[PDB]
Formats: sequence, C-alpha cells, structure tokens
Amino acid sequence: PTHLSVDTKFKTEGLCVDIPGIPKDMTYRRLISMMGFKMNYQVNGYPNMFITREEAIRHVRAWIGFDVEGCHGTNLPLQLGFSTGVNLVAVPTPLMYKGLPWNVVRIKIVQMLSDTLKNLSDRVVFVLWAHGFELTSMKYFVKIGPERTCCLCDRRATCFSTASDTYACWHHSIGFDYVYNPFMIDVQQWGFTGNLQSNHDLYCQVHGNAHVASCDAIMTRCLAVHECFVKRVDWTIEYPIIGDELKINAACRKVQHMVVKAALLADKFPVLHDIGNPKAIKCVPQADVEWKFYDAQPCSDKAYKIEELFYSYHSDKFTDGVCLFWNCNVDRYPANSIVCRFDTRVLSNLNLPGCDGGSLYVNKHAFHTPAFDKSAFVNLKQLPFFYYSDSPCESHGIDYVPLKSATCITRCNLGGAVCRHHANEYRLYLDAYNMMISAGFSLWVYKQFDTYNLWNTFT
Ligand SMILES: [Zn+2]
Ligand SMILES: [Zn+2]
Ligand SMILES: [Zn+2]
Repeated sequence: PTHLSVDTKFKTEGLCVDIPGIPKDMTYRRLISMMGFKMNYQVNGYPNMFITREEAIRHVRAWIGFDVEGCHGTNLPLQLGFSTGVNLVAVPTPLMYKGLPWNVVRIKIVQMLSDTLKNLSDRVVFVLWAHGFELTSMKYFVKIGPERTCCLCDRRATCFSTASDTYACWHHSIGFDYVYNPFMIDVQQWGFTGNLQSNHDLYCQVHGNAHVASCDAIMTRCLAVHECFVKRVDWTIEYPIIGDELKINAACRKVQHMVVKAALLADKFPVLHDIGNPKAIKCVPQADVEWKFYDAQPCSDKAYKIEELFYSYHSDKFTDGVCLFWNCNVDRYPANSIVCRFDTRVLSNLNLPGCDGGSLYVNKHAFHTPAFDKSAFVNLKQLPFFYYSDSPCESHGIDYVPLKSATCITRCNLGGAVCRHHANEYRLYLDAYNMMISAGFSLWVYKQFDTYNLWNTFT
C-alpha cells in the first residue's frame, strides 16, 4: 500500500465543464490513457503519474501548483499558471508572457522547474485543482517511461531532450525540452464542497484572485499545504538533508546555551520558565536557577495567545524570574523574556512558501510556522551579538591573526589581550551565530539585558 493503485477510482465531476460527457466511473488507468499517455504494463519504478496524499507529503519540496485556463482545447490559446507566479500562453498555431507555440513553451517549462527545484527535490509534484485543460495539456510538455538516471550524474532523470535523445536531472537539464516522469495530485479528490477560491479563502487572506492561472496555481498549493501541514501535522516524517541543516541545528544549540547562560549570569534570575517543546532539556544544566518546564507543541496555525498559555490560573508567577520562548511563537511576549522566533519571510532552500503569510520550514521535519509579526516583540529589544566564556585561557592541540573585539567577553579581553583559544572559539561562535541568523532565526531579549554586567563574573 505504498503507491497509488492505477485501478483507484477518480471522481470526474470537477472535469465535466472542460470535458463534457466524461464518464462518472473512472480509474487513474483510464484517466492516464485519456490524457494521451501509455503505461505498457511496466514494472520500472513509475507505477502511476498520480500519487497518494502520504507520498505527496513526503515530497512537499517538489510541490508546484499548476493551473490551465482557456484564454479564448486545440482551437484556442491556453494560459499555463504555476505557483512560481509564472503565466505562459501556449498557442496551437504575476509574470505574464505573450502567446507562443508549444515547442518553445515546453523549453521555458523545463528551465523554470529546473531552476526552482534543483536545490529542493529529486522530482516535481504538480498540485492540481483539476478541471480538465491542465490534464489534457500535459501531453504537450511531459514524456513518461521507465525510471532513468541523469546522463551527467547519478540523480534520477527529471527531463528529456528530443535534440540529443538523452535524460537529465534538474541540475543538468539546460537546453532540455520535456519534463520526464513528473508526479501529480488532484486536491479536488480529497472531498471539498464548493470551488477553489471559497475553500482557499477559509484559511488564507494573503493570496488574492486576479483571475489569472498563476493565482489559482498558488491558491491550490496553499490549500494543499493547509490540509497537510496546518490542520494535519506529522512530525514522524523525516526529510532528506539538502543544505546546512546539521550546522544550523548545531548553531541553534550553541547560541541557546550561550544566550541563556549569559542572561542568568548577568541578571541572576531565581526562576526560569521554559515554555515550548515538551521534549526540551535544560540548555544550561550547571546554572543555579529553578528551571520549570511548560509543554507547548510548535503552533502550525495561529501564534499562541499569551493569555491562554499563562492564564486560566505552574509557578503561575511567570512575572517572577525570566521566561524562555525558544521557537515558541506567541502573539505578544512578556517583558521578562528570552526569545528565538523564526522569521517566515527568509529566502532559503529549507523555507517553502506557506498558508496565510506562514512558511513551511523543512529541516529533518516539516514545521508550518505562523507569519512573522514585529508587534509580538514590542516589550523586548533585539539581542545584540556577543561571545561569553569563563573557560581557562589555554590553547591545547588553523593559524592565528590576533583578535580585537569589544564583544569577546573573556578574562583575557578584560586583561587587554584575547588569548588564541578564546580567539578561535569566538570566531567559531560568530560563524555559528551568522549561520542561524541567515537561516531565518531572530533573537529578542528583555530591555534591561546588558553585556556590561558579564565583565564582573570574572574577579
Ligand atoms: Zn545530473
Ligand atoms: Zn493562500
Ligand atoms: Zn582567553
């Protein structure tokens, strides 16, 4: 039960305005045949063009919304819309391209998908709200067959060239003219009432309808992300390493230890309220403080209301000591907080566009994150960069130019000359910090926080 049986029934009601007379009784097998493709009873790794919801969720990085609108069916021009914002007009002879034959339109489709997907995924999943013209247009830019490898590398083939008769992955496809063995899913098969816009607009106010194909493509993918990652959540699903996941995750643990250790040293809070992941461990295990944990899963829909987290009656006195919100997204942080908050607006290979201004951050697991909101931090200030160490100045065991920095908070810098060990550790910490910030994480702290208070923790 891993792949979608071609003998599964497909509901055709959504197709019958573009394809009048379409049979009510329809399988994937007969739909694929109707789309002009032949599957030849092939056991060669491509059992169906269409995939299950579970398979689609495992391949979220591959998702490309796709819509086709009648522009005036072989007689008339077609507007091809993609969740990339691209609109192409194909003639049978926000970006909006003038009408051109299929032989040149297919070249632009391969370039667009290859540049979008090469750093994300080994495939494409076309996310549909299928009404018929999108399915009958696939024969003009898709070829299918056995699973293949790239002509220049070991990656599976995603593109075909009629010029050279060869196959390529997204990395090696320059000049290629056909999409090869795409996948697709029709969201309309999931059991909705009413049209795309009415279902999309229940959950999201950020994607409008300009009545162009790319708008529908964007709304379709947005609705699918809502259904699979907002209303439903699965943190058991692991996703492949495609980038700096491991360095980012390590940097996060190092920065969290540094910042909390320094806040406790600087302001000597008697209690810390650690609000968020129910799996969280003490990030500063040697600290003197009373460490109290409060369980909150990562919110995927709306930021938590601080009133619901804290009130309904716990130390209960969250105004005592300091509150730690490490990726615990709330509408408004209390004044006595240490905060790490993911900025959903960040461009990266890990951060995919999401629902209602939220983003889908995929790093080992998929986390749909509510829209970044600057107003959440009104009681706090941005945490400045600093490095603190009480460790002995001792090298042990890479070449040196002497470090000069006001933000190297060590005995040796207090003494007027940074030692090689603390210089090496500072530069490693600065790289880790810049990695985590570049990844989209933002750091906020209570307004009284002052690194000047750390110098007297050496005497
Ligand atoms: Zn390749
Ligand atoms: Zn939306
Ligand atoms: Zn030192």
